[PDB]
Parts: sequence; structure tokens; C-alpha cells
Amino acid sequence: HWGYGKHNGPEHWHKDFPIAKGERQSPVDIDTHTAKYDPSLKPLSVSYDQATSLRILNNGHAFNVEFDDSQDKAVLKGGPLDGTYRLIQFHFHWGSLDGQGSEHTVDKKKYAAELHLVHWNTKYGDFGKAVQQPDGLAVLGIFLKVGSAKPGLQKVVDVLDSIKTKGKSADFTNFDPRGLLPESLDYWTYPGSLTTPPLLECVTWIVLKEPISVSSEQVLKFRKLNFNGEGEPEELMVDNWRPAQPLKNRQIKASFK
Ligand SMILES: NS(=O)(=O)c1ccc(C(=O)N2CCCN(Cc3ccccc3)CC2)cc1
Ligand SMILES: [Zn+2]
Repeated sequence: HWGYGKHNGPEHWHKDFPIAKGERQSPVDIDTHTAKYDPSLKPLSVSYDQATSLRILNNGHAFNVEFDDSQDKAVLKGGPLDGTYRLIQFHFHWGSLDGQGSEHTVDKKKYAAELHLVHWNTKYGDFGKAVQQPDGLAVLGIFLKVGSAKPGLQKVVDVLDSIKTKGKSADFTNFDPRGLLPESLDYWTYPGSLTTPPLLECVTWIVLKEPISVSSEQVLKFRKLNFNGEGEPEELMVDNWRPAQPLKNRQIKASFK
């Protein structure tokens, strides 16, 4: 099965997922000097006041915080998007060391981690249909640097002990994803893909310019999670990031000067 090890990591994925070498793969390096300011891009509309978190799951590659996406409760609109995208889950990618862990890079700079808030286009009715469309998903990406603690992350950090191993889940109600956002919603946007198999080319990527700060202790707790199932040999869940992929025939647009 695919993963992040020497034998099943990102350089292997193309053998089961040939779209790995496709024309719109993610993540990418964001060259801040070559990104073009698009004054036609709208402010992002992040409407998370009615968000309903349900559960947190260790899926063997990350943990997902899942949301009730059966009504317009937590939606992303505006920016480069046409129509209404519902929040279904967020998860993170992180490193074994503070100098690596993000999937996107900014002028080749790696951040300690990256948050992905995953949303699907309501005109396609469900997430399974949306991932089959070139405009099916909108993923809001937010960089994490190590510094001050992020208070709004701590409820996530404190439950991870209960989902240490693959297939473990825990109730995770009344979590407010607004506490994970930076002050600025300035962004870069480009068309891309899922960053894990099946690597579908269904994502409008929206990557915030402003990172959030998390403490060394918060990201240390991410690194105590396991890729393996209970009773299987312990392999720390670290370095669950795909490296930057070729930009090919794509332009990254900036919402800001
Ligand atoms: N890193 S990320 O780019 O933000 C990101 C990567 C993967 C997902 C994701 O949802 N998965 C797990 C589920 C399977 N689906 C596809 C599917 C194929 C057949 C029936 C149903 C769904 C896509 C991969 C989401 C976001
Ligand atoms: Zn992701």
C-alpha cells in the first residue's frame, strides 16, 4: 500500500497512480516573485460560524477532523471560486524536524507543517462526485511555523493520545476551525490535485500567505502519532508530506501586492 517510507513513498506512487506525473499535480513551490497579482480576485469568504465537527480519525497517513457536510454550515466562497464549497475535513502534514513538513513551499522555504481545510463544490451533490470534477474541491492551505503556541490548536493536540494508531477515531464535537486561521486571508491560488493517492486533479488550491505559529510542544505531539495499527510495529507518523511537483503549464495568482 502507498505511504511515506523508502519502499512506498511519493517516488513510488506513479506505479499505482499514473496521474502522479500529470499536468496539474500538487503541491508546488510558490515562487513569490513570479506569482502574478490578479486585482480581479475576490476576498476569500470563510463562513465557519455554524461549523459542526463530529469526529477525529487516524487514517494511517494523517488525522482528519471531520465535519457534518450534509447542509451549508461551514463554507468557503469568493476568492477564485464560483459557487459554494462545504468543509468536510481538515488535516495536517508535518515533519520529523521543524525545518520540514509542509507540502507547498514559498521560494523553496519549507515550513514545519501545513493545514489543509478540505471543501467540496455543492453543485456536485457529494464529495465522491466532486473529486471526479476539475473544479470539485477547494483546499485552503495554511503554513505552520514553530514559535508561540496556537491556543485554538490545543483541543486537537490533547485528543491525539486517544487516536495514536491507524483506524482509531474519537468523538470531536464543538471544535471551531476559526481558531486555526491567521489574521490575514491574503492568498495564492492555482489549479492542482490531491497530494495523496489517488492524486485526482480536482483541486482549486488557496494557500494563505500568513503562517500560523504553533509551539514546539504542539508539533512534538503530532510526531508521537503512529502510521501503524495497534499491535503492529511502531512507526512514527512523521514526514507525511509530498514534495513539490513540476508547475508545468500553470500560473500561480496572488490576491495581494
Ligand atoms: N492533501 S489534500 O490534497 O488536502 C487531500 C488529499 C486526499 C483527500 C481525500 O479525500 N482522499 C481520501 C479519500 C479518497 N478520495 C477519493 C475517493 C475515491 C473513491 C471514492 C471516494 C473518494 C481522495 C483521497 C482529501 C484532501
Ligand atoms: Zn493534505
